[PDB]
Amino acid sequence: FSGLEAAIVLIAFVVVAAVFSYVMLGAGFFATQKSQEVTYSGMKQATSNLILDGMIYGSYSKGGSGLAQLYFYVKVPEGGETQDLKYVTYLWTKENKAVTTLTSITPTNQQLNPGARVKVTITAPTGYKPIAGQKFVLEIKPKTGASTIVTRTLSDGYNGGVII
Amino acid sequence: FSGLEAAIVLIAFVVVAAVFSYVMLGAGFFATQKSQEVTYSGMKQATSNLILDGM
Amino acid sequence: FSGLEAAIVLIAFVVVAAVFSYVMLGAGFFATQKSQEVTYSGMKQATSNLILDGM
Repeated sequence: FSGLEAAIVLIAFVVVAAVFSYVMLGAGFFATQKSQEVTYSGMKQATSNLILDGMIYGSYSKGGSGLAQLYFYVKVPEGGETQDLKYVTYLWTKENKAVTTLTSITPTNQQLNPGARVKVTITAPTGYKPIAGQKFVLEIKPKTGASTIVTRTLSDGYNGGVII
Repeated sequence: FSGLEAAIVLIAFVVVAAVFSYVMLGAGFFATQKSQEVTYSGMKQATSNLILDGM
Repeated sequence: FSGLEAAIVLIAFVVVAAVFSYVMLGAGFFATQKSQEVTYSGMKQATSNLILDGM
């Protein structure tokens, strides 16, 4: 029995080790580099949150169907991540109707640096224009971020203007 | 079976550990340094309030 | 010295690995499935609260 053949095998033990070592490192870096991505996205998930800033105003018409335009400022926290309103979606409801997502918004295509604001203008779709005394909900859904909801009910009253 | 090859692997276990250790720390500092920023901004969000004074 | 015998052992290293692997998974699922139960009970502990209503 000669160690000459033991050498032949010793290569094989070493080689598969190096290959496993090679891949495990590659498997490992990817493990790490993946573990990093979820973390970066993880913080970005929380901090990318967008916010309704201050009162919700609206245009209203007596002879018209009701609340037509709606005005509310939307902002990003000073520590937040920048945003794209093109990808924000505004869900709308008039007095426990079904939902319809909302099409016509003035800032259709603009970005907000964190710690800035914009005047969003919603027009409710043909059937969903709320009238005095009818509550409506507006869910503001920024892409990658906590989604708000702002429910209001027009006082039965309200020829228009600020929604208290 | 020789531990000579076990060494070859032991490197690999250690190295990926050190790299993960390396990045996780970097991932971690950023986690922390991010966690700090939101806090600083968080207090700054509340305390930066401005007020109408008098009539 | 022949790797023929190394094979005989290589089985043994692999087998005890697979058995440990086998059990650790079983140990692990139970670990998880236990970790789930305490959580379910944990929320159920708080939310199962009962209240005196009115006078």
